Amino acid sequence: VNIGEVLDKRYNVYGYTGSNVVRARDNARANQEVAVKIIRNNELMQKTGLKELEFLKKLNDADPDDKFHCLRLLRHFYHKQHLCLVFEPLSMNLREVLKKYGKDVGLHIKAVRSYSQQLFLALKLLKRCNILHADIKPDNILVNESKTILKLCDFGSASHVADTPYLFSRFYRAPEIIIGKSYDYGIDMWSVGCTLYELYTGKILFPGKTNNHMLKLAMDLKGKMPNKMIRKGVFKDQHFDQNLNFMYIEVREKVTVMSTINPTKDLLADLIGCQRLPEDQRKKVHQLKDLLDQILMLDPAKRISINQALQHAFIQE
Amino acid sequence: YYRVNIGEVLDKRYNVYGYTGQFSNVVRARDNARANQEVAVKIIRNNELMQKTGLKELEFLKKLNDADPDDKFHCLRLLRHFYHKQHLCLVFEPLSMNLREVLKKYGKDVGLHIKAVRSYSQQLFLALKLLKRCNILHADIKPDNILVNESKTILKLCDFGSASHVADNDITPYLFSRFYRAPEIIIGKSYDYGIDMWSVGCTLYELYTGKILFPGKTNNHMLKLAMDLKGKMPNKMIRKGVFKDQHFDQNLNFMYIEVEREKVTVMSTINPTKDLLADLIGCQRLPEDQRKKVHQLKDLLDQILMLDPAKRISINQALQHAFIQE
Amino acid sequence: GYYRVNIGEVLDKRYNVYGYTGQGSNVVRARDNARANQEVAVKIIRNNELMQKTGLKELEFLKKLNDADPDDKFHCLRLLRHFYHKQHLCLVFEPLSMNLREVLKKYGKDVGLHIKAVRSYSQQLFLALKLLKRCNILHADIKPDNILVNESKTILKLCDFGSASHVADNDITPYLFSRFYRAPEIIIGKSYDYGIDMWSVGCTLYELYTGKILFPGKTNNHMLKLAMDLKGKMPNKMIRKGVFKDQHFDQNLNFMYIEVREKVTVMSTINPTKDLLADLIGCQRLPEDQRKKVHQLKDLLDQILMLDPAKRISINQALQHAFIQE
Amino acid sequence: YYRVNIGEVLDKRYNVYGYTNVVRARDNARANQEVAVKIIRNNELMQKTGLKELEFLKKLNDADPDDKFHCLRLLRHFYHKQHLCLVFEPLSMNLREVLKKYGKDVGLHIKAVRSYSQQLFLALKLLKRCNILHADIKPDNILVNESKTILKLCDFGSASHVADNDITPYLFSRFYRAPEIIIGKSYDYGIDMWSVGCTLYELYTGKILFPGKTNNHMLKLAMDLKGKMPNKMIRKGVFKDQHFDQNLNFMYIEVREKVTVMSTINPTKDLLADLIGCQRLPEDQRKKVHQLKDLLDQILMLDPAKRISINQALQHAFIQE
Ligand SMILES: NC(=O)c1cc2c(-c3ccc(C(=O)NCc4cccc(N)c4)s3)cccc2s1
Ligand SMILES: NC(=O)c1cc2c(-c3ccc(C(=O)NCc4cccc(N)c4)s3)cccc2s1
Ligand SMILES: NC(=O)c1cc2c(-c3ccc(C(=O)NCc4cccc(N)c4)s3)cccc2s1
Ligand SMILES: NC(=O)c1cc2c(-c3ccc(C(=O)NCc4cccc(N)c4)s3)cccc2s1
Repeated sequence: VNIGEVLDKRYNVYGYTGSNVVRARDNARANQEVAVKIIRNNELMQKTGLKELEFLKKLNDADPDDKFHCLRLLRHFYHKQHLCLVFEPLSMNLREVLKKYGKDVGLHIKAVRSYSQQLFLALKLLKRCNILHADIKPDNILVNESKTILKLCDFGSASHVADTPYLFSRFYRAPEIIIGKSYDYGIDMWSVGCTLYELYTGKILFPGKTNNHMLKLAMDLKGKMPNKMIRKGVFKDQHFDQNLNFMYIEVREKVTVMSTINPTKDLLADLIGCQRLPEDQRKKVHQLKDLLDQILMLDPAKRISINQALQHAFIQE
Repeated sequence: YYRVNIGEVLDKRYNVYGYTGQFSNVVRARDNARANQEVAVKIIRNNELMQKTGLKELEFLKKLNDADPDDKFHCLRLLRHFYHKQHLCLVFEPLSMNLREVLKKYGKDVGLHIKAVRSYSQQLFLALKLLKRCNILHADIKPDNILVNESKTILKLCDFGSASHVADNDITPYLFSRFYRAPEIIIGKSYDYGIDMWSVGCTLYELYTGKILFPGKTNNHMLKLAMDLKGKMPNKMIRKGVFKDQHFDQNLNFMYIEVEREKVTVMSTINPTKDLLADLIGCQRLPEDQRKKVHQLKDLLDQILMLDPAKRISINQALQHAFIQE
Repeated sequence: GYYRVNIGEVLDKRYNVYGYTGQGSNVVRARDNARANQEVAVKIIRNNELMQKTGLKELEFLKKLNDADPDDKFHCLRLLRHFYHKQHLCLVFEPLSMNLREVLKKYGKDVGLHIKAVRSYSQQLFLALKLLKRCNILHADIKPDNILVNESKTILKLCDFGSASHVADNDITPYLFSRFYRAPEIIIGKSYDYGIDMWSVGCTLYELYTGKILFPGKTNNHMLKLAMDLKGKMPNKMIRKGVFKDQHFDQNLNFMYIEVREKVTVMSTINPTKDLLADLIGCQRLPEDQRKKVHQLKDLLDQILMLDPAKRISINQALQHAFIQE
Repeated sequence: YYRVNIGEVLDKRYNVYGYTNVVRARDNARANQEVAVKIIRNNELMQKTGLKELEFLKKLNDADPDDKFHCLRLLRHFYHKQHLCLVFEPLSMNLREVLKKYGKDVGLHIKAVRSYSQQLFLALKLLKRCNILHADIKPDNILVNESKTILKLCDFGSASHVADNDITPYLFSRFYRAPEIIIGKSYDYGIDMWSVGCTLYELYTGKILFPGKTNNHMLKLAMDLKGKMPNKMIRKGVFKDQHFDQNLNFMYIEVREKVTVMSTINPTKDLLADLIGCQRLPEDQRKKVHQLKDLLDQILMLDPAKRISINQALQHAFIQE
């Protein structure tokens, strides 16, 4: 991976981004900017490249007009036993935007409104194509030079609907994944909810040190997981006893058995954060609170649908 | 299971007005036939196993209740029973909450006053005494199966669904509640009233600290955690267990099994590392009277949590212990 | 078999006996040189068979009441610890050195206390009734002599748990305790409960305000007549439940007033003639605020001194009474 | 009935200090926080009405845990001598009393009516989310807080699941009765929209919109506003023969019954004139009254299917401008 080098007898590499992603000009297209993702030659990462290629192709093929905010794969090739995915050029990820523009205290509610709509449109396309992303978070969301259009990236995470709790990013992990319940598109809707709170506050919604702490924090917001849901979980015994008490595990392990968790998480107070806002922004923050309340239902089946999300006051009013 | 409705009348006299517990459903009712006096009603699940378990509970509560007519030995009072739509219904004295709820509401997840624990320990040892006098093993003593009055001053041992005659010796190592399970049950040794003494030991630590004493993921881990306190189980004890081969090798080394890929570490000894006094005291800076009682709780736990049931403090010795007497 | 106490003598290699308090068992004042010469009271129990058992019961009741109230909010004497000295049980108490009998002398000058002080003492005694009931204990001998006060006389503590029983013991005969404070259900031999302690407190509250015994009956029969001079004839349903009903009432449930050479007057009724208000006020003339409280004391005594225990104000209704609350 | 006395304590915590059978009480177990205790009459019918009220309020309260959709909060319940007692948030008075004391029998400020309208539509949105018909919405069953800024829908003794179809045409309050209930047509959330329509007019004018002496007269008064009920709607009515002939003429029954058979009813009810009244109003408020009238026009369509939706009502110029 060296600057000045040429890939596929056309891509002149002039920059790093941060597997490896480089910025290059296509000599065969009047030196138009591309991004090239070079995937490691090792056994696991190659088969993950094969999958990411197939998922992008299927999502690109299912959105020809590019209205549903997934990363555009231009083409692929091989350079010295290494798979290379050529992509539309893009500035940076929302993790970088939160640093530089958010200054670690989050973005303007207008920006979150716009980002919310685009991410909801991304879920719609993922559902249509029977795809779970499973690793949605600011780091896997790219933006253009002007920072107004986001594309969801990194589908090396991705799976078909029909297909474990340590696989992706703990903070954005849905409770049904943690307890080992059968899961659908709701896990991506959950991860989006976590992301929206983080885009406005700059902070992790559920900063749990373990899957156990994750369930505790989700229940600090919504109270104890419903018995009907706990029971459908293959890993219920790791978190709940035979009486369906929660086992709060602190790490040598100390365990506290709880009959109930009192809801204590004040989502509105954490979103506002003593800002003293004008009336128009205050209303949009209250509407984000309501949207989050509807997204972060512990039972997937009770979560706001993608269409109800796109129609939500926060995005529409 | 029976989904009972507010205002429904049971046995032509019990006006159901509330719910208490969702294993079995306990409802709050008023006795139309007895001045609207508060009762609790346990509706037993209708299957063959659960109704047989219910009739066993009925028998054991009657023996304990008849052996303690003046109600001094802290077992739940069964008033009477009836049948409603093929469900056995146990009518009980009106108790509101269990010590699990007390530990949440008044413990705030970090335990109760050492003096409250002292009084509760005395009350539980009196229940152990009644159980032994009637040749009964409870086999599932834990905060969830201990009820209290509204003031939380008096506790009643409840749920005789897991109970047996001392001689039934039919407790297999996967019955009941792992965290309160005595080492003799886990290795498949012959066992007695000692298993109830062990479970009370585990309960007392939890009442003071708010935390499980032995939070083992498995029976194997439960043995490890007990031996982290007392050192390796005695050879004479291992040899008497029909399940020794699941936990120990032919040399009587312990097999520490970490789980679905098993890792095994074979151990000649377990170094006593578990420090009960440091765990009980915790961060707290206590007045001298409380600090003394904690030290005495620790000595009592040391005498309760002997891995060999034959070496374990008796009920009478427990009641005569400095924690209880002084 | 009393114990010959000596000033300067040392008990349990730590208690410097410096003064006497009461002896009729022996209470002494001492300093604890093992704990900064801090003041304690030591009750030394008579070494005979009756008082040995009585001292052990007292010991058990104090531990239970003390345990049920760890922050000392419900006004019972604090037992610090106990020990044996020449085979005499010794109870070590927080250093109170005055009872309400002495306060009625020194500060009441035999004509009773300020109504505002009675109101405070009433709330404090109702809190002691609450703790006794929560622990299912009957004191059975509540009166000024068995109520201790701190040096400033702001705080009272119920003491002497030697007459005390479990609610179920049903063993209190009609000659056992202090005749003036003895409830009618005890006298007629009816089944009794916490009601008896509520009755004694009512008798005490009157005496705290007037300095005078409410019912100075020479006998159990005189006690019932004086009670009925306030409330009228005991209800029939109550007379019939009395094992000793034939000692006080004829087959027609007329009252037999025994004047003692025994003289007997058979009465179909008793006219309420006791004027509680007039006796509380008692030709005094008080500022308005005090006058209002005395009327409220009167209304509370009316609700406490119901002859049927099942009609008497509860402890919770007493604490919510206008006398306590307003 | 149970004659409850001042100073009495219910469930060993509720000190009854006042009348409103609904009573005012302080909860001795919750720092003397105020509550209202409804003591349900002790017979067969009222016990089941009370139990239905308990059930409908649990569901409604649980569906709206942040209390945004303006139904009465049921805190808990208990039995006192076999009377079901419902413990509610401690609300001041009903809109009937507000119309007397603050309205002076001639209605409320159009600003108040606008606020109240939005609050009632939010109550309709929740009732519909929970598949519940109130079936008795009127000023007497709407409560207000001490400042009269917040209304709550109360009295769910009349209520039913949308599917029940058990509401006969002599149930509930005649003046607020929807035409579909009167002709015995299958009905839905539309009957509560109708009752709100009727309430809004009464809240602004102080007067009953349709003060009909009988069900027949209620239909006549409604058709005085909108003309004869559509033929397709009449035919679907189980009781159509009590009010219309085989020719679908309306039979106007006047009471010694006399009957006038009418081919049509000419719309004569001037809703704008009635709302305006004697008043000369600032352009400010004249516009809000014109918008209320338009809103009332869209609510009071005789055909339930042609009525404004709850979302259309909330997004209506009357509320949003
Ligand atoms: N993952 C993927 O599949 C893809 C990522 C990209 C990108 C990236 C933009 C920012 C990236 C990043 O790692 N920033 C974090 C960061 C952190 C600290 C410093 C700097 N310079 C950057 S990666 C651009 C175009 C196509 C793709 S496909
Ligand atoms: N098992 C038995 O045999 C019996 C239990 C009872 C009880 C109970 C008191 C609290 C209970 C409980 O499940 N609390 C835990 C809990 C957990 C979570 C929520 C809530 N509300 C309560 S069950 C009361 C009266 C008689 C019996 S007999
Ligand atoms: N009864 C008991 O169990 C206890 C009594 C006490 C006391 C007493 C305070 C004054 C007493 C007394 O007899 N005063 C009356 C009196 C009468 C005549 C003269 C003098 N000096 C005093 S006894 C103090 C501390 C602990 C206990 S335990
Ligand atoms: N029905 C129900 O379910 C409920 C009614 C209420 C109320 C009431 C407020 C005023 C009422 C009333 O009858 N007003 C008429 C009026 C007018 C003039 C004088 C007096 N005393 C009364 S009833 C308050 C709190 C909870 C509930 S639940």
